[PDB]
Amino acid sequence: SQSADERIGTFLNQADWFGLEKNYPILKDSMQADFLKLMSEALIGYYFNRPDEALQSIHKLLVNHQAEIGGQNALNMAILACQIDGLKGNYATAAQNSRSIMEQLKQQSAEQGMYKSLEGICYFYDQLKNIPAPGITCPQEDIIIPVDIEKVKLPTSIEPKGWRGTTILIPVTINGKTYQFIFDTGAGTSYMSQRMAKETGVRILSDSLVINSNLPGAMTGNFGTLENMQIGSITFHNSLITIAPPNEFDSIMIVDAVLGMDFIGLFDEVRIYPKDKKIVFPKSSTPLPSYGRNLMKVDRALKLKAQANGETLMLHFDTGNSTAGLFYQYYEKHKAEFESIGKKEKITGGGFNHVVTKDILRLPSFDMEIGDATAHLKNLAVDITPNGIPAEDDGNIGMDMINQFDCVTINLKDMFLKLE
Repeated sequence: SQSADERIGTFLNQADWFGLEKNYPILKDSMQADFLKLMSEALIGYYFNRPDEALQSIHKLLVNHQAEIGGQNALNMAILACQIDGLKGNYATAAQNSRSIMEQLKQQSAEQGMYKSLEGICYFYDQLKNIPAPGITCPQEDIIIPVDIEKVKLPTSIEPKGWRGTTILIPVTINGKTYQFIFDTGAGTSYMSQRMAKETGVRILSDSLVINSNLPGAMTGNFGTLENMQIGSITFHNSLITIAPPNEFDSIMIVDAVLGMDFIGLFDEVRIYPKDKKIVFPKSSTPLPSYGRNLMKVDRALKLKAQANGETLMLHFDTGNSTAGLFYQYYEKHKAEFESIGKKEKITGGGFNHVVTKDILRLPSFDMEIGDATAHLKNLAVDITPNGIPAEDDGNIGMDMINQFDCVTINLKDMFLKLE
């Protein structure tokens, strides 16, 4: 039998963010440790898309409780609020406070240690401090966008049938011309080819950023902005755009324009109707289902909490992934079984400036429960070897799941995925 402060402290130690988010509301009124309540609200708001709540809690925590949370925790929370400020588009606030932290670090002679990564964060938002945050205007109504769902053509030297999976192409109009953009929840920010940015007259903002995995907009080194983008009756203002130069991945496929999370994150809810080939941005949101919140946001990545044979697995929710795959860490947990039913296969893929060819495993069929629904993934790729990414998720769920439903409800206000 444990106190409310002990139980909440366990959720933090275990890094059980779904557990923390679900239990904090009822346990809150039984806690005595104000610093621990504040740290809970900050970590919840970070992971479940409540940035202003997190910011207000971090600030109150650093006003009142620095001495009892300890030097490193105070520093960790101050840095968290910087990246929260940055992901919100408070560019000036992020660039100012992180510079201020760098300066305090230098003076305690602790900056060349394990916070030298804070230096690129200061450089990143210092390039943006005079740029408006992303924003939309749109009428108060259900906004219905016709889309295409097309096979992803690949050269037959890498995919003999000439395609691999699908992608959602959403019409975007810029300066009177209408383009097709990929609708990519996996894109931390919107993204353009060098030729797309020149044609659309993108305002280039930097040429020399440190390429950062968790910084949305530092994927290639060059980013820029666009004042005005038209998606139906929606107008998208001051997009932050990653600008990619010609690279080796072009020999796999040319990616000209991608509509990413700087746009998508501005909505309470997005509904994808694959069979009807439409995206709806509704006036009112869907109610939070039975099964609760099953989405989580780590920086810019949406992560789906799913089940497979009664065991939890965490999936990067990435519509820019044309099929679906499971990562090494999950394979390793089920090695013998997957070695049993699995078929070894060579796949060629990659991303910006890397074309990889490796051995994988294809599972004939893999059933996973997503809330009240079951996704049936056929011919599911499985990494049998760690794939040069620090293991975090159990897999990356993409269009192979989306296309087998009539309505995919992505709700960001309350952080859930619903499939009907």
